[PDB]
Amino acid sequence: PQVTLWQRPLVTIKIGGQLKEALLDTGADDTVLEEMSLPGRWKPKMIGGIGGFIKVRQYDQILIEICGHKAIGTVLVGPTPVNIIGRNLLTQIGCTLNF
Amino acid sequence: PQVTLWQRPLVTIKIGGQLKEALLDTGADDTVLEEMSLPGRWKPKMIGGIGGFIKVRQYDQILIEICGHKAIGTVLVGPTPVNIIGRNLLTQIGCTLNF
Ligand SMILES: CC[C@H](C)[C@H](NC(=O)[C@H](C(C)C)[C@@H](O)[C@H](O)[C@H](CC1CCCCC1)NC(=O)[C@H](Cc1c[nH]c[nH+]1)NC(=O)COc1cccc2ccccc12)C(=O)NCc1ccccn1
Repeated sequence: PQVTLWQRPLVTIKIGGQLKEALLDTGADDTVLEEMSLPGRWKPKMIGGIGGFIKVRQYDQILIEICGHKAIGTVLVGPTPVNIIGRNLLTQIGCTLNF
Repeated sequence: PQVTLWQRPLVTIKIGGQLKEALLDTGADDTVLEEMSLPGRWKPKMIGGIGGFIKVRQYDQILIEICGHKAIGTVLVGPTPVNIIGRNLLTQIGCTLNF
């Protein structure tokens, strides 16, 4: 699709068999979702945002469906104000900015 | 232009005949520029994101040019490490996300 920015670019994602809403965020290097139990192994990690550094859990090789397009990659789980799809997954689904 | 997301979407903006680098961010409701001394009265504001909130100064009707495209609007000045172009200015130039 072609998504305009008059509103927040929120889409439906499917992960862990759950539907959630997530923001497409090109200012984000990685994908950060709110607290959820994902299957497998995780490793603690620190990330920064405009407010500072937070701690997250890192899950590798997670399948996520974004607007029905499949992505397999890293997901950080932590205290984010919103579910955000960063560049690691935007590139997998061949998302671009245009003007 | 068609900006890919393999790298951070950094472009050149011009602000009062000053060229600067800015990240094009679809996950940003507002535009945030690095600390700078703009003539004018501002209004204090607090913006949030990963990590919490920071205090910024709000200036209205600032003219910026994103890759030779004029946008005039509300800008927040705070201690960001980078200039961030948000949705408020991204819509004025025709920016869309495509996948
Ligand atoms: C900051 C702009 C804007 C004001 C704000 N938007 C956000 O904070 C977005 C969402 C959390 C909503 C946010 O992801 C945004 O895209 C920011 C932009 C970033 C600010 C730091 C400087 C570089 C650029 N990105 C992020 O916060 C992600 C989080 C992440 C994932 N992996 C690693 N980090 N950061 C990054 O990818 C890269 O970070 C950094 C890179 C280099 C230096 C840094 C120094 C300090 C801190 C961070 C640095 C907003 O709209 N907030 C209102 C709001 C919206 C929805 C919900 C609640 N509140």
